[PDB]
Amino acid sequence: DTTITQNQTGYDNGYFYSFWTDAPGTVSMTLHSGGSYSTSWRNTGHFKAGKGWSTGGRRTVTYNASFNPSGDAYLTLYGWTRNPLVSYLIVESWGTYRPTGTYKGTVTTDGGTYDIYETWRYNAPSIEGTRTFQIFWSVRQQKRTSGTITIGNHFDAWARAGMNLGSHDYQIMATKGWQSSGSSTVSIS
Repeated sequence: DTTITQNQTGYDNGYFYSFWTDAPGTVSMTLHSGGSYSTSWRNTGHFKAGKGWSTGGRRTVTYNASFNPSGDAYLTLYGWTRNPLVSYLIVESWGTYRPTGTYKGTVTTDGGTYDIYETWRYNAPSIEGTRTFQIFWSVRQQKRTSGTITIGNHFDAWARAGMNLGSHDYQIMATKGWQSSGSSTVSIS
């Protein structure tokens, strides 16, 4: 299999993929069969890696993962929209840090209940450069590492809470990490 360490996007085995880190060489992504990839990180900075789609939408995504963070990492359906500029995360599992923000309610979907949060980033990196923008979160109340994500149920719950999305940019089933070490294997279907 091919192992990626350069920041890049592309297509692999039928799927869009994206890999990014601010600490090159401390994290890799190995591209596997079909909708699968693995990651390995050691004393890293920030990274995001995943397979998915170059343009997001209201997909119903089934995934299966092995997820082994030593510290802070998320297993998350992650994406962006433009105009409004929004990053969003449906967080299925996490490591030592459970992400939270301004509490906006809950959504029950796919056998779980998720807390909804909004955060803001100011003068921060984005798909469009240095910007100020919202992050929308659905964070599962208990961790899970496989199942189905009915993305539209999250989008609709966010909209009911006044959290509005724009035109879709990329959308990936991601491993995202901040410091420390770990590994994952994530398979979408």
